[PDB]
Amino acid sequence: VLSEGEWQLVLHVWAKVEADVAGHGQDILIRLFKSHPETLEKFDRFKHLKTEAEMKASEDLKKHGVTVLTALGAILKKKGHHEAELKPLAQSHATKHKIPIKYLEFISEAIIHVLHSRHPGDFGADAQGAMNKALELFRKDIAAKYKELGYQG
Ligand code: HEM
Repeated sequence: VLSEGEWQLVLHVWAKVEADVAGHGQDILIRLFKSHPETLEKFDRFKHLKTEAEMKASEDLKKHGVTVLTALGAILKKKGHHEAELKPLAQSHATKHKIPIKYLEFISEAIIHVLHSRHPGDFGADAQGAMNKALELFRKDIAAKYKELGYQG
């Protein structure tokens, strides 16, 4: 459970992300795909992309980055009270998209790295630890739904 002070650190940096949702979404998905190429293979929509320049030039990838970060921002702003938001996301990601929890760990690393690059003054160690806790809570709660449905592993 995050404290109020931890949530304030999380949402303070997230308010900075929302100034350029699309650029953050690009940087995060590209980092994910470069650092963990198995993740790109899960996207029929993107797996034709073979270089970082092609990824950066894809408007559709930019659009999807906004989709992803909008969903995450709505979860973070619930401060843990996010059951309604996680139900459909866990269902689609477990049963339709077939995304292991481990890949949610990978995107969480990518998010933290990009926030550190873009917002160092609002993403010191205290905020890094708080965002790591928020993303762990996200994964814990999604993992419980995966387990219900027979997909935790
Ligand atoms: C912060 C974590 C993530 C969030 C908030 C998120 C959010 C979303 C949302 C809102 C959608 C569209 C609605 C839906 O299908 O549920 C979507 C689609 C999808 N996501 Fe995620 N996602 C996350 C992580 C991942 C990861 C790590 C992968 C793959 C490694 C992945 C793969 C997919 C795929 C394949 C689709 C469908 C894309 C398409 O063909 O249109 N997601 N995601």
